[PDB]
Amino acid sequence: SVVANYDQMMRVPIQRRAKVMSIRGERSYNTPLGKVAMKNGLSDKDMKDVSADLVISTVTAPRTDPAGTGAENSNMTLKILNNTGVDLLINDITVRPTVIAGNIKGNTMSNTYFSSKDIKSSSSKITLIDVCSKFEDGAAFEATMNIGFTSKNVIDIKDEI
Amino acid sequence: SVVANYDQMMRVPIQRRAKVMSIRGERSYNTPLGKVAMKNGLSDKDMKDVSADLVISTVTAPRTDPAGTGAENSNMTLKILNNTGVDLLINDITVRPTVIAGNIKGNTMSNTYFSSKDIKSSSSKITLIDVCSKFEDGAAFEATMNIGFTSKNVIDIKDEI
Amino acid sequence: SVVANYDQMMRVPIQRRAKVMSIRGERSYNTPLGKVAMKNGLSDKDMKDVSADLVISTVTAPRTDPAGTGAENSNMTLKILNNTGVDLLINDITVRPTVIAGNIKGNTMSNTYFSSKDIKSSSSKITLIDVCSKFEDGAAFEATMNIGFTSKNVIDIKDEI
Repeated sequence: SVVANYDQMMRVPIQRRAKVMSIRGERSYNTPLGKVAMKNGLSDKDMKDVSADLVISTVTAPRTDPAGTGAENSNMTLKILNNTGVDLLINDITVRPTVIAGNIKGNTMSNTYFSSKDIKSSSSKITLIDVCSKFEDGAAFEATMNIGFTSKNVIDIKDEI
Repeated sequence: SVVANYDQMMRVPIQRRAKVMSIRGERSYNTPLGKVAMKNGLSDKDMKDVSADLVISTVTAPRTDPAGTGAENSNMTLKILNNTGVDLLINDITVRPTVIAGNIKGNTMSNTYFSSKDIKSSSSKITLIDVCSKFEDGAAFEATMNIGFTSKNVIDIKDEI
Repeated sequence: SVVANYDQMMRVPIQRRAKVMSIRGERSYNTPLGKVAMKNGLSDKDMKDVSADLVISTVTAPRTDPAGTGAENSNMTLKILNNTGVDLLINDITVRPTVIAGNIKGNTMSNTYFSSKDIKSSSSKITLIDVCSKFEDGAAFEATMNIGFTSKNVIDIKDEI
């Protein structure tokens, strides 16, 4: 009996402003589990109108902020609408520098926390994922948030008789 | 000809105390490759009695300590009993902050080394994996050790004639 | 309908010298997608002679250097010849400490940027991947560059009638 599953990494362009990290700009592309779209601060109604199988957005006001955080930290609350027809789980998140116009941005160390919640493949449920990252100081900067997605719909092949 | 394999990320709750990192508490849950159980400092006999397909524990006294380490470093020796019936390999380890009771813990930068050993799916062999991490200072703290597991039992599908 | 893909992590032994990171020594082994070989500064002709399905090398003079980098940064330009017959994409890169002869090396924090380019499974095309990492200071050191590879040849199984 053998097992296999699906994994997918997505680069989310972000901006850090003091305590808040947000998605900058808007991205729309296709992938094995369908069309993906991302854009900051969308409503639980707008997300539903977006023409895509997976829409990632955020809570404009990520109010939620862990106790013990300092000026070097920053938060974000991801909003996910999954209509891919596959259960999704985030297995990893990393904030990395970016290179734009031959210029390095987000040239800083980083570590990140993120809640583990199954991202149900429903059509009316918006799943929220809290993300809290630590950086070198409190300066603003642009960077990329790499989100590793894994599917829970595991393939199991057996050799029966 | 196409190939596919299985990957799985597990969050191990840990505690850092000077030079030693240990698993705090005990976790037991089910996953595609079976029931998983984890608990600090178990004997090579106790692990064998544990009712689970994959038991992760540690060497209470992780004696082994790389030369060149300072007060900011910490070690751990993972003990793994794999009865999942699948060859396993750790492809990644990261120490991240945790959020407990709305409180951030392990709010520190981190980098980790870990040995690459195939984790044989035997029933009497306990595989050991050395882990050495670097942190900002020598202060104690709680955090999460994210271990990425990959299977070596790769699925290969060909279209023969 | 379920989906599954293939992922593979490779440890590349590296050396950091000021602004340049290079592969130290030479590695040759077999893996699900074929034999892999790696060695620093190979020509676009030598790589082609190497007896392997996947050859990773570098641009001896990684000239390309992002603006905004300091003494703590370092660059590398990976050269990849993919003859595995599978489209490859790098989903992750991390620089970690190494342990040699019971000695920790590269005991430093780190963050890395890397371009996202599909690595076509052609036979005459050498794909280049820019990598820029940030470290604690400008000191030289040895370490390991963990490159996570994912395949684009996704397996899709449906239950038709």
